Amino acid sequence: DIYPEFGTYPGGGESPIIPFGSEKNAEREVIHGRWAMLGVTGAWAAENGTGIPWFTAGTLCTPDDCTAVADKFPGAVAPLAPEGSGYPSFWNVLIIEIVLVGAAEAYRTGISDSPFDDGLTVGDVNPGGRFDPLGLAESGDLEELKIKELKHCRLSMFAWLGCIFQALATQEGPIANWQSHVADPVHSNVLTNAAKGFGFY
Amino acid sequence: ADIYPEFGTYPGGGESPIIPFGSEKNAEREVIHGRWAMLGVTGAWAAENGTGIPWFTAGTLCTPDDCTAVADKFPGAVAPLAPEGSGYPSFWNVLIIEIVLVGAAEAYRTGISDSPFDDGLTVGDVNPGGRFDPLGLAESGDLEELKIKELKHCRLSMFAWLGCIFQALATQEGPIANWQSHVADPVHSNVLTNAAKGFGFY
Amino acid sequence: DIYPEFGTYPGGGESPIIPFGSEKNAEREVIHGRWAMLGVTGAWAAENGTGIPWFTAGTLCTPDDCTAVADKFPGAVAPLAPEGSGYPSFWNVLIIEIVLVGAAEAYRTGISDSPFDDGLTVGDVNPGGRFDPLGLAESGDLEELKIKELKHCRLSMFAWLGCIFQALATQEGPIANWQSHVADPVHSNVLTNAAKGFGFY
Amino acid sequence: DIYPEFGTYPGGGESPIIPFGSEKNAEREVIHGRWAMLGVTGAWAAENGTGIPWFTAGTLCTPDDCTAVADKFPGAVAPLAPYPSFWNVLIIEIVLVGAAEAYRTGISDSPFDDGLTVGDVNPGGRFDPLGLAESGDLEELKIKELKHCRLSMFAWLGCIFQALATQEGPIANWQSHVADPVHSNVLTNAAKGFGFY
Ligand code: CLA
Ligand SMILES: CC1=C[C@H](O)CC(C)(C)[C@H]1/C=C/C(C)=C/C=C/C(C)=C/C=C/C=C(C)/C=C/C=C(\C)CCC1=C(C)C[C@H](O)CC1(C)C
Repeated sequence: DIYPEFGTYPGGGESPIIPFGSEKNAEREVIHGRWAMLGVTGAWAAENGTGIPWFTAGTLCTPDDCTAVADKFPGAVAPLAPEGSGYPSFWNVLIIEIVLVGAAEAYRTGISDSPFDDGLTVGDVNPGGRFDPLGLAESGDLEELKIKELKHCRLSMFAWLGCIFQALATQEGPIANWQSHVADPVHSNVLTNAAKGFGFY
Repeated sequence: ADIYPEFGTYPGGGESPIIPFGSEKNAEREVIHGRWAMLGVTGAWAAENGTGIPWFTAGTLCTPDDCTAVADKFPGAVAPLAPEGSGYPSFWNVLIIEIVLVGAAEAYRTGISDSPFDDGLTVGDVNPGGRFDPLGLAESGDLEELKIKELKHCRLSMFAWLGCIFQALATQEGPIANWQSHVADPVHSNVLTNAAKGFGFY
Repeated sequence: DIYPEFGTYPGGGESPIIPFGSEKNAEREVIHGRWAMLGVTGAWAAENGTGIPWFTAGTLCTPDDCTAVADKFPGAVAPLAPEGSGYPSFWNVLIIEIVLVGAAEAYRTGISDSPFDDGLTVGDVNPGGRFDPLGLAESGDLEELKIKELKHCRLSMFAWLGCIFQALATQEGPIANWQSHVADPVHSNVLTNAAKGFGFY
Repeated sequence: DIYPEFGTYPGGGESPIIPFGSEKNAEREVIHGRWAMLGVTGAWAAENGTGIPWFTAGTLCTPDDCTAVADKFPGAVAPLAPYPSFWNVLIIEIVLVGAAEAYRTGISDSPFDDGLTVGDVNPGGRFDPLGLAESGDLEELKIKELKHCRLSMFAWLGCIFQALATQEGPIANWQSHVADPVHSNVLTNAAKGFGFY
């Protein structure tokens, strides 16, 4: 069987708990899943390569002294911008991000006409043609690849929700919590931290 | 639509992408919730401009034991609210009058209690159009357009009240105080710098 | 004029605030209510009998030590544990609890075939084929008595939600809070607690 | 998919390794495993109740006397001893077990004669008192018992093996393994050399 975990994909079946009234939700959760996938991975990798929590990473790059993020990346012996130049600038990064992500979102969602000329209908979260340089979808199964991605989508969104509530409970960070739970499983869990009071009680 | 350009839409204008419109009672609830929110956000706006007390702390000034503090709080007042010598707006006094007046108005708004007026005023209609609009602004103005204006103000003010309650929970400083801090230096005074400070808990 | 209150029962009428959802919700609210009945009664009785909150009561039986719960039951002729060996140890109780409850839930919902084969159908709101040994309510106005328990379900669920929320607010316990209210409501209240700050502000 | 594990069940399909042509060993696997499941189960139960290993539990009893078990059981309302003597329990054990064997294999007459053929490993006519044999389909339930039978025979083999390597006891080996699985296993005990090297 395909998708036998719990419930069924939006493409086929009905939610056990929700009515699934609106068909905008399907692609919404695809996009949300993909973003979460990149977010969870980011939180996984940053705290490994740098040791900082993902939720306090924002404090390193601020409109004054954004140079803290420079050279934080593993390997990458050259910093983001040279030391002493002070060019890692929150506003410069923010403007570059605003223009790039805003243009990408406008192209995806039809706020602006697509720059390309080859199909790419607005609102489809599986474009394929331009977004498969390797040609893995035509070689593989399209439907089961889409199901795998969905499983990853929902798994990563649930992992992100876990990351934020772990951040709120323990105030430490995802990987450090994972390592504490691995080291002493009985003595590092949610009920253990509840016995400590979650840091406020 | 042409008239409603906001992200969402008005009930009857169409259907919302998220949580589409169900029962009409939901639309009545939205309008009334808006109306009370407009009143609430305006009160939280004007009171601490007049005297500086955040709305989430203004409750405790009046207490069953002592309620003198609420008297003479309104700026510009010619005299005390009740005798200067012995202010008599006691919390119980306030309650006993207000529960009766508000309960009456509510039951008479919804018609669970027989209407006093019986002027053709039909309960369960957000726009009574009777004595409530003596100016009859709706009669001169265009009623569809004006309904859209009312709902836009409803949603804006309900969102503003949500902002007021969450700002109270994060910064516990006060709405206009948060405004003045942000206008003072928005770059270094906003939600994310308060997050860096930790919202007062972390 | 049965159920002449704010709302209506799932069988007749429609939900005033929330969309009625599905039949799955209609069967599920009752089960949540039965569990909330048991939970609220357990919190009430454990606190009257022991004096320590239901929430903190989870720290009494830890993997390292479960002997604290040995002599907590009021009016017990002897402690359940021998007091001297600490035989519970949280592991026997955990394992037998998970097997018994998991089996019971599996048989309730037909995850596994029912063993009685007494004609009972899985997923029924009120099976009653062997869940009414006394028969006092089976014979005579069954529909009304379902309304009775329905009203108790919604109450116990609301009471549990209030229990968890004011546990969060005050961190003292439900009936400690109830005694504080009853002794002098006017100076010991939710709004008084908010003005002083529940545990914060 | 009934029994997707490696191999096949004796009733159908030739084994993947050891060919055979005798139904006697097909009978014998299931009885050897049943005896194992009782042995391995008692391994935990005893070792957890008394806190001693099963192989020293054997020599806990002496020919001269067997009083160590008195009040050794967990939660015993009264100790089994008030004659805590080995031979007293031995003659009764060997007689009861011997009779059971004779009755199950056909050396002596069956006491019930309820149609239980000694050749049959599944005389459910008098056995399965709950009646799960007829409550559910018998074939799958044969497989379930067999799987457990093989599981517990391998667990007994491994139990006795660990007994010989570490002598610390199966569940004590379990606790040591789950405590630090990286540096507590067969290969780190072989790095110590099982005590003999
Ligand atoms: C209590 C207030 C309230 C009520 C009853 C409604 C009701 C309605 N709105 Mg309106 N709306 C509100 C507030 C409200 N809205 C606000 C504040 C905004 C601005 C963000 C809007 C913006 C809006 C748009 C843009 C649209 C609607 C639409 C609708 C209809 C869709 C069905 C629905 O969502 O109902 C259920 C009612 C809800 C309020 C949804 C629940 C929201 C959840 C619970 C999140 C809220 C979190 C909460 C504030 C947490 C507080 C915690 C704090 C106390 C600590 C219905 C008539 C749609 C419509 O009519 O389309 C034809 C539509 O297009 N509304
Ligand atoms: C990497 C990085 C580094 C920096 O340090 C900081 C940083 C923040 C920038 C960060 C960047 C992160 C990013 C870009 C993240 C993007 C995240 C996103 C899109 C998250 C979405 C999260 C979604 C959630 C929770 C869903 C909850 C919904 C649930 C359970 C309902 C489930 C439900 C339904 C629907 C149907 C069933 O039948 C029944 C049930 C009830 C089960």
